[PDB]
Amino acid sequence: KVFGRCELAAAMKRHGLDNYRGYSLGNWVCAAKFESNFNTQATNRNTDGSTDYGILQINSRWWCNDGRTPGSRNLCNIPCSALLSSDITASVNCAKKIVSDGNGMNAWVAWRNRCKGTDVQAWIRGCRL
Ligand SMILES: C[C@@H](O)CN1CCN(CC(=O)O)CCN(CC(=O)O)CCN(CC(=O)O)CC1
Ligand SMILES: C[C@@H](O)CN1CCN(CC(=O)O)CCN(CC(=O)O)CCN(CC(=O)O)CC1
Ligand SMILES: [Cl-]
Ligand SMILES: [Cl-]
Ligand SMILES: [Cl-]
Ligand SMILES: [Cl-]
Ligand SMILES: [Gd]
Repeated sequence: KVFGRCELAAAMKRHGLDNYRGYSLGNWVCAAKFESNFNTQATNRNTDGSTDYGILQINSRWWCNDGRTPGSRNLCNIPCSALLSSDITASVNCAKKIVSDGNGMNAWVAWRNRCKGTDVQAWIRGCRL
């Protein structure tokens, strides 16, 4: 599923991501835009053999199980395919765990390089939230 900007903002807000760990909703929408272009089915292989999945490109090295990242963890206790669903519940609940691990949103490289330090409210501008 490819979400519309405001559609995703509303879904993230409903799942309690807005202001989670101090990160306003625009931060999450911006991250999602550059990580997956709002596409829940996005997948990308990393140089070490792990793969990133879903709207927030969650890594199989530590967070989900994809059966092909030998030696990895599954801290969100979910198959990585659950992160590709049209329903973002799984991606949101797992993202909450990641952003809580100590390094906040810096876990998402695209957020650090393209969202951090910018007008992130612009990402939810115009939406009826
Ligand atoms: C809770 C998260 O921290 C889990 N973590 C996610 C990724 N971490 C992020 C970080 O620790 O900043 C980077 C690597 N991490 C370095 C370290 O922990 O010293 C080793 C593996 N960790 C071991 C552990 O944490 O018990 C498991 C997965
Ligand atoms: C193996 C290293 O991870 C050891 N670690 C070095 C510093 N860590 C780095 C990091 O976790 O990325 C930062 C703080 N760390 C957060 C956490 O771990 O949850 C708390 C204490 N840790 C507990 C543990 O690790 O079991 C002990 C020392
Ligand atoms: Cl695996
Ligand atoms: Cl949803
Ligand atoms: Cl933080
Ligand atoms: Cl915002
Ligand atoms: Gd860690």
